[PDB]
Amino acid sequence: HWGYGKHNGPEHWHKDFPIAKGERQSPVDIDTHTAKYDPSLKPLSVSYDQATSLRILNNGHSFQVTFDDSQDKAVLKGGPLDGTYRLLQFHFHWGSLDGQGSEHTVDKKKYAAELHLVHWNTKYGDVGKAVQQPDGLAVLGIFLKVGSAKPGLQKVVDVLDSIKTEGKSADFTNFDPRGLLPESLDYWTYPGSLTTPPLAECVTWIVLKEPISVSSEQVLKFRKLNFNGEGEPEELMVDNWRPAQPLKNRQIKASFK
Ligand SMILES: Cc1ccccc1-c1ccc(S(N)(=O)=O)cc1
Ligand SMILES: [Zn+2]
Repeated sequence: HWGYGKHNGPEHWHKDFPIAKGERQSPVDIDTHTAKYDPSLKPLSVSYDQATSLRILNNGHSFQVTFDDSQDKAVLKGGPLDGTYRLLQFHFHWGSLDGQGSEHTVDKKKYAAELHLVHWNTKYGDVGKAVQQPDGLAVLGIFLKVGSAKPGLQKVVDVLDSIKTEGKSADFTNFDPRGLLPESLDYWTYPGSLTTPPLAECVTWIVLKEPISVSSEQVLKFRKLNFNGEGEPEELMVDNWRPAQPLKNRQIKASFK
């Protein structure tokens, strides 16, 4: 059904998911001169020391690394958030060439890729319930530019050949997501949505100002993945990003001056 091609891509999604044309859709362009510095915003608290990664999976739209979210082991707190959000999974969006791939943009600039660390609010008990609430999820977004390699990404890229096609998964234990984070936790924040179906308007977005650098060899491995299942015509998993959506009645706030 839905995907990123001409006949099933972002321009078509509203037919099955009418909230695609809603009031708080993501991603958006971050206009840095219009974002308001908010001195009342707290530093982000990222507590990933006890993270337990479980599996890595090709779901036909990205690859994701899933974590044990049955306890408060890897949590996001502080920043614009009230309460505690458990890390469920991370995944990426990327392009066919380095000049596109990110979902959020910064002054209309596109990065080569964007990492999403997906967390849900423990007050709702499970992610399915959280997706039905306006403060249900917090997604930490991190831009990728191409240059030097990111050592903490290498364990991920080295197993991608084992999950080439839709439906494949593998053990992916003892992965430390702290190795994917930039130095600074300075961020922009705004109320938005999931960027893939169901496009639910349940996300507090926290987008880091500082990109991480990854090497061309690392991104090339992303681009060898397939949208298709094994045995179906090969279609490279590239350009799996939704473009910027209308900001409408929203304010983007900055944690930094
Ligand atoms: C939370 C969720 C539940 C069921 C199906 C898809 C999702 C999901 C999670 C994260 C994103 S994003 N790309 O906004 O980080 C999109 C959908
Ligand atoms: Zn995403």
